[PDB]
Amino acid sequence: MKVTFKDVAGIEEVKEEVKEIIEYLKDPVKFQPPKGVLLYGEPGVGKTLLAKAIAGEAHVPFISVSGSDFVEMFVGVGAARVRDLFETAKKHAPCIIFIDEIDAVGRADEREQTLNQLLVEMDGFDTSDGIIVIAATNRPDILDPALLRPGRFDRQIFIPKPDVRGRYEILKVHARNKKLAKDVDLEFVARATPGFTGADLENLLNEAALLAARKGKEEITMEEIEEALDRITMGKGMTISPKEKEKIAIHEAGHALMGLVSDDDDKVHKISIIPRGKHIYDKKDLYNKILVLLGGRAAEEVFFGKDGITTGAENDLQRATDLAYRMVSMWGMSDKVGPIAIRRTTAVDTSPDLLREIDEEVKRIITEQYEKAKAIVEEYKEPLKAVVKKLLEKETITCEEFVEVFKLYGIELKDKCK
Amino acid sequence: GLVPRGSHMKVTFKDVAGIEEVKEEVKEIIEYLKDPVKFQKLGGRPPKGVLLYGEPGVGKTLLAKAIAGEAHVPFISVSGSDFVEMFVGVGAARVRDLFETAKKHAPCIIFIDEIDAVGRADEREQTLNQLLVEMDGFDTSDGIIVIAATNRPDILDPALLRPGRFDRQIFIPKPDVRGRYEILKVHARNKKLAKDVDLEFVARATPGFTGADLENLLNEAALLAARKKEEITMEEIEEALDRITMGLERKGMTISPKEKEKIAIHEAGHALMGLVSDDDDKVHKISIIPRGMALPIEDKHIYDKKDLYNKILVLLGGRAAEEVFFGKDGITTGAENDLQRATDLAYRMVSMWGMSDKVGPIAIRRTAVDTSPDLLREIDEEVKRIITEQYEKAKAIVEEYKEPLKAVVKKLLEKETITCEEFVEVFKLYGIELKDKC
Amino acid sequence: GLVPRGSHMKVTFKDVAGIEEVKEEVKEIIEYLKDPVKFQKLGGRPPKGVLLYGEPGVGKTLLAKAIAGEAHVPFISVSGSDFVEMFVGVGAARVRDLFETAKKHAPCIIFIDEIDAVGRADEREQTLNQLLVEMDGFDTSDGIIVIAATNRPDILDPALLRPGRFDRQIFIPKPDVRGRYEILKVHARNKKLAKDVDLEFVARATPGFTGADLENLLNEAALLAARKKEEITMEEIEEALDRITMGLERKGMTISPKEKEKIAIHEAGHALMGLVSDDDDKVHKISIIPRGMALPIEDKHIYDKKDLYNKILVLLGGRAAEEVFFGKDGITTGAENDLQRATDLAYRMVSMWGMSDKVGPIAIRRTAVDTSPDLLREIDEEVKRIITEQYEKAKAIVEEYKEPLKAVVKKLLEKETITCEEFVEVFKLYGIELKDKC
Amino acid sequence: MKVTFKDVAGIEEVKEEVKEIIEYLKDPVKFQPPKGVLLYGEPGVGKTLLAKAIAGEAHVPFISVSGSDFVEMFVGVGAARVRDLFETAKKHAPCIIFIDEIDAVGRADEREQTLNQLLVEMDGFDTSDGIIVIAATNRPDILDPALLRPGRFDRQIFIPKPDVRGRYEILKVHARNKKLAKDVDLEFVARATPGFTGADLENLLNEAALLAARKGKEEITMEEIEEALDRITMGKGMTISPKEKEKIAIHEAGHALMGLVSDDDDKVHKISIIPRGKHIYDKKDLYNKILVLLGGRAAEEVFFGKDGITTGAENDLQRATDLAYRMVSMWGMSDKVGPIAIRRTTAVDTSPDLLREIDEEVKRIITEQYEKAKAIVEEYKEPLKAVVKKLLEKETITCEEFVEVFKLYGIELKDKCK
Ligand SMILES: Nc1ncnc2c1ncn2[C@@H]1O[C@H](COP(=O)(O)OP(=O)(O)O)[C@@H](O)[C@H]1O
Ligand SMILES: Nc1ncnc2c1ncn2[C@@H]1O[C@H](COP(=O)(O)OP(=O)(O)O)[C@@H](O)[C@H]1O
Ligand SMILES: Nc1ncnc2c1ncn2[C@@H]1O[C@H](COP(=O)(O)OP(=O)(O)O)[C@@H](O)[C@H]1O
Ligand SMILES: Nc1ncnc2c1ncn2[C@@H]1O[C@H](COP(=O)(O)OP(=O)(O)O)[C@@H](O)[C@H]1O
Ligand SMILES: [Zn+2]
Ligand SMILES: [Zn+2]
Ligand SMILES: [Zn+2]
Ligand SMILES: [Zn+2]
Repeated sequence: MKVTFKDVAGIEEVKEEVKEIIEYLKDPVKFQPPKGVLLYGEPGVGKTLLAKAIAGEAHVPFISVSGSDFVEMFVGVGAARVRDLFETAKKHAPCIIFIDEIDAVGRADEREQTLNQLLVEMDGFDTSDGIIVIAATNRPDILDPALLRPGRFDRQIFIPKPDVRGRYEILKVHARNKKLAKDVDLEFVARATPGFTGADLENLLNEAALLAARKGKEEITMEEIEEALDRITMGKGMTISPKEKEKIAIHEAGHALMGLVSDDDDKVHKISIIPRGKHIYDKKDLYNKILVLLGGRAAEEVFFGKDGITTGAENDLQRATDLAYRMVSMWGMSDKVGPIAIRRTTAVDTSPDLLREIDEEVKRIITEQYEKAKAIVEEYKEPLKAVVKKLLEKETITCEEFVEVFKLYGIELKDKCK
Repeated sequence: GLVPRGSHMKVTFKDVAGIEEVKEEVKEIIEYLKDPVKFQKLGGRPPKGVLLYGEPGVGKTLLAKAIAGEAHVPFISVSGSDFVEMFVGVGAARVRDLFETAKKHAPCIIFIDEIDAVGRADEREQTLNQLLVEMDGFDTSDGIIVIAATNRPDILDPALLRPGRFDRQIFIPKPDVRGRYEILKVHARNKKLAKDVDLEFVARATPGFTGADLENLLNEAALLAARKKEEITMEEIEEALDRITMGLERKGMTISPKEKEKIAIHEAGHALMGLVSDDDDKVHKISIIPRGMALPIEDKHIYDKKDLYNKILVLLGGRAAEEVFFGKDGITTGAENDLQRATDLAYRMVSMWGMSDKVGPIAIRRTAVDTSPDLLREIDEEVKRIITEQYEKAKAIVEEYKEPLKAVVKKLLEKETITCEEFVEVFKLYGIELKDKC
Repeated sequence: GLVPRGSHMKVTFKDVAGIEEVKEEVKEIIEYLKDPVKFQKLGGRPPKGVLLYGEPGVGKTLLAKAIAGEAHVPFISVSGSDFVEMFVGVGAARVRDLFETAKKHAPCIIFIDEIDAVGRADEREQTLNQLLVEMDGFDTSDGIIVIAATNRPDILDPALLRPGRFDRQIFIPKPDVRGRYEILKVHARNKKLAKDVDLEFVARATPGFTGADLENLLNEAALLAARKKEEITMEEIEEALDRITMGLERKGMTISPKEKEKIAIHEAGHALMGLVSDDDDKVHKISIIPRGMALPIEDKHIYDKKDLYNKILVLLGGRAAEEVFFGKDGITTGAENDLQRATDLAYRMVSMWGMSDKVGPIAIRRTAVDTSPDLLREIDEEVKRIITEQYEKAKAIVEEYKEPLKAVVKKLLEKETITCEEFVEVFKLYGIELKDKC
Repeated sequence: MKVTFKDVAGIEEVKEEVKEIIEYLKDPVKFQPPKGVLLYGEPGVGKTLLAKAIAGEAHVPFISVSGSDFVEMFVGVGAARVRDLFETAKKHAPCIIFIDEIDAVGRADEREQTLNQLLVEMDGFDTSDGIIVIAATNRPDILDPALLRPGRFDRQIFIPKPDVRGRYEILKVHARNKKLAKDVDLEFVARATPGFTGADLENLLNEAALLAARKGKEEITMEEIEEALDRITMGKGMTISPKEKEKIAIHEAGHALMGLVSDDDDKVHKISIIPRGKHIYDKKDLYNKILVLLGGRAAEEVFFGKDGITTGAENDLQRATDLAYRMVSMWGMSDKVGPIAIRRTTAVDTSPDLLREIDEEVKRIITEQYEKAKAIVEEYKEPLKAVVKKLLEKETITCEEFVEVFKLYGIELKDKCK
């Protein structure tokens, strides 16, 4: 029932980020200031596991609760439950309140009261009390922004799906209890499970142990590992085909290329075939953000043609369009429309002609930037092929490695590496 | 100490008929119940809960009892409907008492019929919480298995299906003609019928029947014989069958032969599209028996325009076959579902994924943020273009292969279920080679 | 009798820096606390409650303590967050006990930090009611003053601001470069730094910092010196400043120099429009420091078409300056708010006030009572006409005065804040006379 | 803590109107029949003060409550609170129930139950019980009409902002407690605070006393009065500029002129530069009501041109348009549209062509009447200037004074004076 960082694998950056929280929990008054922390990511990537590991590293109790227990209760219950949860946590401090499925309470009627109670409690406890609240969710896109205001979950962390190195380390962690054979190559398993989560890998090793026992053996052999993987694939886990890997690699490479070419100030992050996940900007910065967002799809079209574009661009595309709309309907960055602003569902009833103008202008912006991105990808198609080769091999490369590959072709790129 | 005491079962796989696949699926559970320590020897965690869902009378409880008997372990049965009167009130037991009584008799099976009675979306809530607590907490390592059963899986509290508690579901389908035949044989053992009857005819004559219905037919025939002379004859079977089938045709859904033909053509069109497409998934078995129940883009992570076009094609295959075989006046409402999905998919391609050239790479997350009528008109025109293009393609494909499809439809109306491989063979007998997607 | 006992404060206006206007505003309260009977000699009722709001670390609690020390009166402090554990439960005090303890020590100050903890829009409700009852009921004539503080004034229960209870609010803004310099001086007294440092550079290098941040910087420098030799040098200050500024730039909003230039141009355009308009209100000071927080036609009773046109002009001034200085690609999202208001205003002029000739004197109270598309088209066309007309006018005005505006922007990026009079002087140095609206 | 009519100033008409209620409260059975009374007006005009004065004149207790205390309560509380309020009032009868912010409960979900409870209680108590319910509100335009049905608040009274005479009398009332100097001219203060409310005047005298004390004096002098007024104006109270006064005077004069010229039966009220605030009609009566409503704006345009029209017409204009709509969509008073009736949000989905016809016809009606009003104002521009001069001087004149000024120009006007 004890958990520590030894049981978590493949997220060294997150461990570094939460080292401060662990130091705080070990001795709060000495440290003093994070209040709340949000963990978001697909199911089975280790959010609850990470919270429990943080709790165990500081040798503090771990209070686990779900939004589901608060959401469905009769009228007036959920708020008193939140308040009593915080009081019981205060009494056992120092401790951690873990709230899984925080989206169940924090969407953007009765749930509203419970949400407000949560906000009150988050703001009320001083740092002297010695509590840290960790929330977890699969749906960060539908969260009430109030939850992220300073003092309330003012620090968010993404837990990504594991790459090959992460998958290998996870397989090591979960192999420890099981008595595997010498022949098994967990590295091969890692390279054979792109798109798996830590939970998927646990289930794979467990099914392999089950099949081994069913065959009366005493050691788990590559036979059973491959059998379990084939079982799951043939009809829980979803694996990425090599063709899919190539498509994703090209999309992400186009994204990074646009990031590294645009006349912007945003820093380009690492390139990986794992899916990705309040300031002032000017018209040009926004055009270039759109460009970056359209880069992956532009690469898809340049390499595979109009019939090869994929759903992987979905997110990106939406954001791009959304941005264009804000540029036209909220920020008056269109000449044809002018410096008029309507949207905040809008507030005033708009005529159809004006909506048609807004739509036409959004299409103009998006298609212009899309042609720009397609042209850029065409110009640098060969260094991009090089990057994609390195990417399909290692599954992930650094922005610095991207720049290096590109200068190998006599191309100097902007120093935007994060 | 109010919970019923567990008892062994006098039922085994010999008493179940027509679901060999389900038997394969539960072989793992039976091996575990025969020897838990062997399973856990390598720290391999086994399954805790298992949900059986299917129409009433298809053999869910029978399957649970048969599993219990194959391992020679006790079988503790309780009904979800009884839970409130069982585990709520002064003097009444608690759910924990059920699980502990099972632990003492371990290895054994706890069977919960009508689990939906407690786990839909009050006191029943208290009982449900007790059950969930026990499922998450209780150390099942001793070798007990919880099997839940329900006829209404569409109204199950998703909390019941979270990992660790009933995280494994199994569908028990209605028996096809061979399955009905085997069930009739199984229940004939006790009745000792007369010589003249050939049960295969009874099977072929009862599409859409469940094992329970065949039981009731044979028992009514034996009763009529007793009321009539030591021997059960075709006369009495035909009388009982006419009675039950007439009584059921009104309330309920019976498979008319015309309905059977329509269904066969629809499913054959689906399968044909699946087997002709360039880049698709693997084709499953073809059958006029419903293939599941509640509890279309999730087989892969990303899809490309071609994969989505081909998915649309498949979805339109059934209607295309209907039109080719029966003409524009013979298309049916059975395609309803399919059609919707197809159209829905097309919409996503145009308004969400920017896979239309005319529309462009614009994306509208969904539902709509005040869109001009011109844009909606463009989206609709493009959706209609895609759908009609794929529909003409599918109609052409069916036209090309109309004769081998007629062959498949005949084999299907006969056997009620065929394999993808049999499909390929029927097609090879017409000098037509199909891709090995089976 | 659980409430904390009141104690005098060792803080006065000498310890507060960079908010001389707030000091003027609270001079009345300090005079009252020095001698209540003098105030009430002519039956002049004084203020009861005072709300201080501003970003965290700008000196709200410091200001309250300084007011308490200037009058030499006790200072009773309590946190809103503590109220529930303070005034709720068996044995716990009551809010009345706080107010009466203050009355006995009168004249004094009750300071309630984080008043938002109790007064947002349960037991906290009970405590809030107790506080309100005391605010309305208690005879403060003895000379006690309640000062509330909050960082989140946008979520305050408006009941807290009704007349008689916290009916007076004061904003404490972030310090400009001069204010930061004075704060650094204040906190230098205790630290005795080395000779080489010129704190003015540190001030200029810390836009958007609060007094607390400057405190933390100087204390970290003194700590590093101790860990390093009796003297604090530029080396250690630069190290600490780099540390804190790097750590803050990520989470939070820091003022880049480009951001500072954009903000300066925006605010300068606002002020220029204000100073050029024919019939407007008086122009306030120009500064790149935010000028308020939550808790555009209310300065007069009635407005005419010209006044509204000029208000629109002002609202569009910032964006017009942005475009003139940076071109169509340099306009920014900072104008967002402004733009909305402008457009909103135009709409009211057309659909609510009948100030359009093309539309006529028709009025649609708001939102809409089934209006034909033709009418919405006319309203939109007229709104666009108004907004673009005023925007071209504003762009022309900025073009005409681009050089003196560059001068103002330079002075602004230097000092971070300037007066309307300094604006007029900068403009007079270019042979341009502006109206005396200061 | 005692209040009477001596503490209220500048509303003799309201005191006359409530004399009957005071007689009722002094001896209810002898009198017998008003049940409820609504006071509406801008904040700080003395609604609560008037209620307390009524309570004190009859020597009866005064039960004060706010809608705000009823509105926010958990489900099922507000109705039991209303019922218990009426029971406690019945026990202490004769008394007054005063409900401030009656709009908080009486708008047009859970609040609905409390509102119904209020209605039940209003209807249930007979006149024998001896209670009077006085409601107060700033937003009479959003009140549920059920509150005004006979037997429930069947008498409404508007409390207007004080004119110069009212402001002077209020300054007298509030000066009594303060020890002013001989030099102070409260009449000058009155003429210097157009658009002030009684509360604004109280605050002015109080700030003046504060400044006097701060300067160590013993008497409040014009210095302090002017200083306090300058303080409030320079950065609580809103004063009307003389240009604003001229605009308002012209608007109100146009209103009155239309009232006195139209072929109607409605009576014209007094003319004042203070803002203003179930029968059968025929098409002509409605056209003339529209005309009157458009008179103020028409005068504004005639005197100051298209760039001088003001927001003061807002109310008027809206009503006019609303009326036109009812004439076209509800009463079939348009030939082009016909005797069709749709609106009661309408009930049946209407085609766009018909909505365009309705809008075009409404515009026709409004513009016709607006040209009519502009022409009338042009014809009588000089007598109107005379009225405006008298109005800027006295701030208020009677309809009879209006007619007199006009006959001084050889113009006989209809005897519509109220
Ligand atoms: N990064 C990881 N490292 C080690 N184990 C993991 C990781 N991710 C998932 N797991 C395993 O998968 C299972 C699910 O983890 P959990 O944290 O509950 O998922 P989530 O928090 O995303 O709901 C756990 O049993 C855990 O051991
Ligand atoms: N597939 C089958 N094979 C053999 N017998 C069956 C089958 N399905 C149903 N039966 C018979 O029908 C009866 C009903 O089975 P049961 O499992 O109780 O129904 P359900 O699972 O729908 O509640 C049993 O007596 C059983 O012997
Ligand atoms: N304007 C200022 N002048 C001098 N010192 C300041 C100023 N603002 C903040 N400080 C210092 O920063 C610290 C925080 O002040 P405090 O009033 O507690 O913050 P807040 O009011 O935001 O809660 C105090 O120790 C104070 O000395
Ligand atoms: N007509 C008036 N005569 C005398 N005093 C007035 C008048 N109007 C307002 N006041 C003063 O203004 C303050 C607010 O009065 P109140 O009746 O509470 O306003 P309302 O009823 O409009 O909310 C009171 O203290 C009162 O003395
Ligand atoms: Zn992308
Ligand atoms: Zn189908
Ligand atoms: Zn602005
Ligand atoms: Zn008017």
